[PDB]
Amino acid sequence: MSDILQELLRVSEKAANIARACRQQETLFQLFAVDFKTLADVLVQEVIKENMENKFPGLGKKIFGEESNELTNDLGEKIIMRLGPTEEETVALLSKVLNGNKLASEALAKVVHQDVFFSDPALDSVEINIPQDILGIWVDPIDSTYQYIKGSADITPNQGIFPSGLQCVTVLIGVYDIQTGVPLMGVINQPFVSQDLHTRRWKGQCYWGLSYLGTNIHSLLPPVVVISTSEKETIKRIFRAAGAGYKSLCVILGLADIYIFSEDTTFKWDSCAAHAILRAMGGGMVDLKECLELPQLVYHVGNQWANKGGLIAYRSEKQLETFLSRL
Ligand SMILES: [Gd]
Ligand SMILES: [Gd]
Repeated sequence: MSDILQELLRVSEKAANIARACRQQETLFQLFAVDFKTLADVLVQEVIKENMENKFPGLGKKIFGEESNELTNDLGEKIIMRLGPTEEETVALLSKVLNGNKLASEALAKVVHQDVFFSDPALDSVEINIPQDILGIWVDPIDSTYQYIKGSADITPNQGIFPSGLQCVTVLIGVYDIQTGVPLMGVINQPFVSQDLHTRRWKGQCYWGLSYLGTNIHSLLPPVVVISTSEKETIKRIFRAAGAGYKSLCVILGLADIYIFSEDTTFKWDSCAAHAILRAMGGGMVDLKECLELPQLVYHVGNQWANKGGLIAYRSEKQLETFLSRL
């Protein structure tokens, strides 16, 4: 699935562009009423969906996610979010959703139909074929939507870990084995990593991993117990950090050793992408409630798509045994 994965990188960056554009364009920034958040989510999910189907006929039906492909507008009209094929079509659709705001509709249409040529050269070497018929996809188009809307660009991290801020927003695309539920491939895109104070432009960062029939490869990691838990976490060196996607990334990058979440309020789309990448490094994700009585989370079967019993995410099974002993 190296060709699929390479394509997943491109679209994730296209999704990062949309996400950045909605906070940077004058018109888009200012946005039972007009619910821009839902719009931005649905649109990004649909961009990923339409692009993949385009490149790999048949995959479109296999792409599942957090959002629906439908929206209710200001008049109570239900709009099926189908973009294209031309940019003109996309403007008509978005102005149905936005009451007739032509400036905001055009601005969004531009970024949506914008060509992206993002390619990791290390992945161009790799040639792995995975049968298309065994793949499912879980998308979280913009994770940590609270942090995305608040838009704090100014936060200092505690020991490399951002407690909140635009850094906590991730685009999450995960690929799993339909028959076995096991995650196979993952892409995480942080659209908001570094901001230049003088130009105000954001640079982002992309992470990938693949774990297929014993072949394990991942993106090059920048260098530089620790436990990250959510803002709302109430279970008895610990850091608060917003974002389900982002806390997972902390474990991937080695900024935290353990990410524990005790509630039932994360879902398959929150964890799939990161679980695949953790798998490719020798880690994974276990059901928290089960350990308190090493069984990995699965992605094919419904309970409905909540990770019931919570989770522990780990990079090292050694660290996991260490932590599970303490507790
Ligand atoms: Gd959402
Ligand atoms: Gd989410």
